[PDB]
Amino acid sequence: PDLGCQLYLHIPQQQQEEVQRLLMMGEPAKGWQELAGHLGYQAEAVETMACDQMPAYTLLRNWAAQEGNRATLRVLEDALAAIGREDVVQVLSSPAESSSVV
Repeated sequence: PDLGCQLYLHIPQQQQEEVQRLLMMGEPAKGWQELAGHLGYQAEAVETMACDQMPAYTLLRNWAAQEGNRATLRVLEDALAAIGREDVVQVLSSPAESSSVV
């Protein structure tokens, strides 16, 4: 049961890499530009991070680094959820374990 509160930004390496790979999944995105602009990223910025190899990590890093606020991963899950990305949310927020043997 949920009584306390799992780690949002302090998520486990498993969940961390899981999301990073998800965004860069083999499947071609269907709205990368709209995302960059929507977030408020300049053409120079989007092109900068894009050039790198780890855009997911660089994006979240530069974000919290530049913002230096108390913003958490929730900012991404929400900003993205607005587009209607439930698939990624399901893979990232998979269901818990069961009691039965199988």
